[PDB]
Amino acid sequence: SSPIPTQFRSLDSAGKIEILAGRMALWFEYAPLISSLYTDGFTPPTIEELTGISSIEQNRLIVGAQVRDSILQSIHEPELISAFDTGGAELLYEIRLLSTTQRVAAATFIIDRNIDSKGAQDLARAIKDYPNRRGDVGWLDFDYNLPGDCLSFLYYRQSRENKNPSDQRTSMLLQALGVAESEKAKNRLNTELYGDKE
Repeated sequence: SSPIPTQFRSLDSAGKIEILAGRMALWFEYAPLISSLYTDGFTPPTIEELTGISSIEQNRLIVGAQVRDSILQSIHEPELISAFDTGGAELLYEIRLLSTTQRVAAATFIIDRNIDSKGAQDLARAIKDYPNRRGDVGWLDFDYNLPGDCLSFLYYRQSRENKNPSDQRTSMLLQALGVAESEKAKNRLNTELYGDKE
């Protein structure tokens, strides 16, 4: 599944389990030990019983580590990876459905703008959804390649579902503006939010 780190590759199950029970490494370093333990014939409930890693956290760690590994292999800035060393699992898990290229871009955006897990979920969902919205008003003003533009376009779509004028509409438009990256996307947002009634 993932690659087991050198320092751990000659452990029997018991050694892997004791390490996990002590969280005795970086999160993505003990994650492959979980995968490895699965194939030893150990199932998640009994791994939670022995280490305290809930079966949900297990999946999050394994999948996060694979996402991390995607970015690592792909050409990237080295500092990007360094940023996930602590609590990076919950953010990387959320972008797992994206392609490799999208993962590198989304992760970069998550780091630059300090996005939490919820926001990362929204971002990943927005990126994944964008191509399906071709017919929608304003779609051409947002760059699919740009994570913040994808998320911006989702907030903009949601704003067009609210009444105009309303505080809800205004709030969604201001959110769309907070994450927009391209000038074309900011142009449309400015045009529609600040339209010369104001």
